[PDB]
Amino acid sequence: AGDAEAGQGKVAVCGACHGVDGNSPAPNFPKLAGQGERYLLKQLQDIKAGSTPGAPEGVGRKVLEMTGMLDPLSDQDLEDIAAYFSSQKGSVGYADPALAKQGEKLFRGGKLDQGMPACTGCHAPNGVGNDLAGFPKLGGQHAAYTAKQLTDFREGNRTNDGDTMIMRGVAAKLSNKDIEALSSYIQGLH
Ligand code: HEM
Ligand code: HEM
Repeated sequence: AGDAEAGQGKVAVCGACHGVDGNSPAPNFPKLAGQGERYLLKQLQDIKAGSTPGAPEGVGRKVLEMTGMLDPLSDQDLEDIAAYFSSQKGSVGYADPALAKQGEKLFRGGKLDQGMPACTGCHAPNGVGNDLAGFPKLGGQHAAYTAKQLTDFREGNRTNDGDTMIMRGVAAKLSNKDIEALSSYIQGLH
């Protein structure tokens, strides 16, 4: 576990994009407030591993807006940082009724005919995720960010989901409209 108190002093450079409490400004910048600590810590290592200046291809998660930013932080530092954001309360967004209806259907039922499972098993009914298992909280996240992740998983641009490649196999059955409907519904999910 991490020391949130210590962690809040190690986040200066983060605030411009993620906000001081992790409740991001720009839609393309993922909110980190109230996200699970295990998931956060995991993304911090994947990001540090993949976004390091001379990083090898396909290792970790490459985030170019964060190149070499986590390199001087130790793993304990990352723990305090994850404990810091994780303890922040998340803001909720708005789900457009126009899209929410198809998003909810896809979220709760998946696409049985495609053999695509619903999202509720791993991300919980209200999108709060499963911290102990490391399944990310999804509710209230910026739609543009969620849409991008879903697209990335599908195009194989994000690969830090393991050997089971849980999200790449799920996302592979999603259409652009699906993703748009899902990302919008999840943004108002709370
Ligand atoms: C500062 C040291 C810092 C931290 C901490 C941080 C964390 C972080 C995480 C945990 C993610 C993943 C979130 C998730 O998976 O839900 C992530 C992703 C992005 N970040 Fe970040 N981030 C820090 C700093 C910054 C700064 C200063 C910027 C903006 C210039 C930035 C931006 C982004 C972007 C963009 C992503 C998402 C990338 C994508 O998948 O499209 N980060 N951050
Ligand atoms: C259902 C169609 C579905 C959605 C929607 C969904 C989305 C989703 C997103 C957008 C992420 C990234 C979150 C972030 O960057 O903050 C993501 C990541 C993971 N998911 Fe998922 N997910 C859906 C379904 C499922 C199912 C059925 C499972 C469990 C079998 C699951 C699990 C996970 C895991 C694990 C991750 C984390 C990947 C990592 O980098 O560690 N999802 N999901």
